[PDB]
Amino acid sequence: TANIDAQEPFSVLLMGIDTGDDTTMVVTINPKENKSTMISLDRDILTDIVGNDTQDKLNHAYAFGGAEMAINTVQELLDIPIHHYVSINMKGLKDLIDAVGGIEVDNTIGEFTGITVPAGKIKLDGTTGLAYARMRHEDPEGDVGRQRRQREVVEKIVRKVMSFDYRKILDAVEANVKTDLTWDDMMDIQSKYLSAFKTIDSEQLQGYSATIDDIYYQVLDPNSLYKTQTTLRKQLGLKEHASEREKDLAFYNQFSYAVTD
Repeated sequence: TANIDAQEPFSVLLMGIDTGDDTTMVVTINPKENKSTMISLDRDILTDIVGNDTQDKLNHAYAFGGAEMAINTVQELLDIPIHHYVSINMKGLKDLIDAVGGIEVDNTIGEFTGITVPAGKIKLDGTTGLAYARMRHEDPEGDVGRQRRQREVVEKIVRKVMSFDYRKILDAVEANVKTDLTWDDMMDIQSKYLSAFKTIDSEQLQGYSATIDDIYYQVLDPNSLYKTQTTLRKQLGLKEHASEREKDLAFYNQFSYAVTD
């Protein structure tokens, strides 16, 4: 329902699915405040799986009902509307990095796992780009680290894709990307939301370690959850939803007995 033509603030869920026998993110574009907020969603987060009538870790949303179930589940978790979505393969993500001429990042680690990514300020291609985005071992932070690195990659990509260009040649990633976002929608963004990318901010979801049936889950702090929800909601020109605070708390209370902190 977001009117892109009127440069109305909108949101989008970016997913990185590995189709070869995952990563879920949310971005809010708010030109009225010249900023975009990325939001990494941990796969172990415990929530209601909208449509499955159960509560599982967010990760299984897509795995059970594809794109639809994931979009809905996230829409309930963040208490915000997901106007658009995008599914990218590992082959498409690799071609998107090469189609833009690569991207520069600051590798504060320096792993090397059949691909090696150098340390310090270096340029990344499609190949060494996937490794940098996917890695949860050589990082003394795991999830949080990998998540931070995935957001850095997408931030650099978006920054480049919007750095005045290629857009047509980029299509070499179409055969490996799904989206309800049209070409016209893109042209509207690359001429009316340029300011919205002047500053790309981040947001972390505070949670706790937990376990139910010998499975590791993460129970989000309800009060940190509400704050996050209200934040995103305002990014989208929406008002506070105090009613959601009572819901976040209720959910947390029925699962706090599993927290291991």
